[PDB]
Amino acid sequence: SSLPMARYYIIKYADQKALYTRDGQLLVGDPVADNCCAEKICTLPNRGLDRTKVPIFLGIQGGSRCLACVETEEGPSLQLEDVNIEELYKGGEEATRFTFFQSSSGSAFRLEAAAWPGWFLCGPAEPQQPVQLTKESEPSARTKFYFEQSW
Repeated sequence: SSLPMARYYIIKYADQKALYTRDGQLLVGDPVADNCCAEKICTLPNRGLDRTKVPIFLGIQGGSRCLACVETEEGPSLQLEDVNIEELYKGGEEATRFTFFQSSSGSAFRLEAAAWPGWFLCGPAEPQQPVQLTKESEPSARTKFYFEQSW
């Protein structure tokens, strides 16, 4: 049976900060200062969700763990889960929780939660704070990421 070919990136935030992982969290900063390397992050399209946008899954560690929304009474947050990116690619409605709409903002990219329209991936404001979701209308530096494709 055919296999998809995931795209890979190094993903940066403002001021050359990079996405990386430690202790089960997706973090942003200088990976080496936190005893890590910049994470090779992969994506695959969610083909069945909305063919008019660019829905994707976001995975770390060769796509072994993927970013998901989790609903709380204070709104959605994000966490990495033990679900691999091929399991999402071949899945169904349960994959919507792991889906983000990828769009351009000039030379940057923004990622909107498919499960929570209007909520976007947001960089941390505190050291060692995981990536956040924020409800942003007017695009800003807080939601702008830089995808540098490697595969």
